[PDB]
Amino acid sequence: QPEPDMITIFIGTWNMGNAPPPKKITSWFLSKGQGKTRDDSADYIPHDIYVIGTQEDPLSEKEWLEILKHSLQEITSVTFKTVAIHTLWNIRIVVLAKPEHENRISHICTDNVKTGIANTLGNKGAVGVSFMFNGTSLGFVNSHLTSGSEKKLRRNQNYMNILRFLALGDKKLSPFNITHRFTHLFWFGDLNYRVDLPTWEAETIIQKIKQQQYADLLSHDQLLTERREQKVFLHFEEEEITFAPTYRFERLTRDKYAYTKQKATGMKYNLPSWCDRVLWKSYPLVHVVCQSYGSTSDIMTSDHSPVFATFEAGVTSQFVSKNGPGTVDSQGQIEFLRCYATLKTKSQTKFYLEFHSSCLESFVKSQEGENEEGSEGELVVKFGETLPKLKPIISDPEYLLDQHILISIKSSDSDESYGEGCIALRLEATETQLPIYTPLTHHGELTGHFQGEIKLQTSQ
Ligand SMILES: C[C@@H](Oc1ccc(Cl)cc1)C(N)=O
Repeated sequence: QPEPDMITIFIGTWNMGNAPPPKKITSWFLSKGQGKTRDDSADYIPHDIYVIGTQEDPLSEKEWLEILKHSLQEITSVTFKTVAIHTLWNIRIVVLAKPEHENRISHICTDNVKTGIANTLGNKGAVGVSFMFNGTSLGFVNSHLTSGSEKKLRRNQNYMNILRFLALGDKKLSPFNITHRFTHLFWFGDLNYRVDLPTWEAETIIQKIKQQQYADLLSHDQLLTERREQKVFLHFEEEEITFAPTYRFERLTRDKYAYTKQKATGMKYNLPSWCDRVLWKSYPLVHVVCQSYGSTSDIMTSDHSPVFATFEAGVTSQFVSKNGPGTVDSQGQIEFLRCYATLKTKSQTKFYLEFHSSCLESFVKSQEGENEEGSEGELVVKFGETLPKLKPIISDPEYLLDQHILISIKSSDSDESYGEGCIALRLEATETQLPIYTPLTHHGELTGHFQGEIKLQTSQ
């Protein structure tokens, strides 16, 4: 039975509005309703992994697992295995997988972050799950961010706190936050970004939604505009939105948006908004294709409609050779030529690099680079031809070209990372000097760039 080189992943996010679900929610898992929907001809074909994020979830873990498993079994006739379930307050993540994947899945981690201080600590934050699927690391974040049209900055702060403090994935990757720990990272939830138009335009917005004319609404979506200004979700992807705003509905119909200020809303307007979102970030040159992104039309217990997104995701096998794992393969080497980091920092310490990769026995520390002044004020750290030769565990090009090198640039004085990035080994050529490039982030904000050349030697 061969190991897969692709899997499909279902991502669901639903703010349940503290109400039990209706008896049938199969449309969610089938990617049926509005937007980019799944072909009818696929309905019996199970996804390999289903990741369900809920917010304002009133159910016990047991109650929700019984509804989810029984839903998937009715669709697929497959009894899914529970990989992980983690709840913070009313924020919940469930990971279900096909039984054939039980012995492909390992290194399961769960964590949560509570966002805010005093007043603002008590119901918002994130849950997450990570695991290995054969040679591929997968991370999943369900966040319920701060509500309110006038709190986009708070939401951006919630995002930074979650990506700094959520403890998922390989703890040996110590310089790296969750935005670098995974081959594929899916971040979804009630992100709570609103359509930023005047309150007096509510009925005009509703009109536009009834005509399925979303362009003038999406141009004011705070998540799209904040992302375009690099304020949040830097280096994440989102599929084009082609479904109506998923909030705020009158319960038990989808015919009415309930936007007017009420005591129950803290006297706040809730203009129709795309609160409920799925974004991802995969390592460079790994296959990931969104095959659905939409909302259900027939699940109306909440003031939110469920959102679905499905993905094809490239996966690799758990590679064994004569040599590695357990030793190096002298027929393999990674060389870095003419490398330099450009940092936005105003500081003057020496810097060194750390190279982290599952293709190495352990991370590699470089010598300190040479600081120069850039023409436009910047710090340029020159490594030249000084970077150490990396000794992969396996030289087979079928393995090595599928790998990635995480780079941290660290202060010699503090050993603190100033920037993290990632280089794909999926090169156009081996035994050939080729340009490489990564942006550098810290706490998920741009801090610089790393560029140079790579020369990859494999056994072929
Ligand atoms: C790894 C962990 O649990 C799993 C693994 C795979 C699946 Cl599909 C479900 C649960 C264990 N052996 O306890």
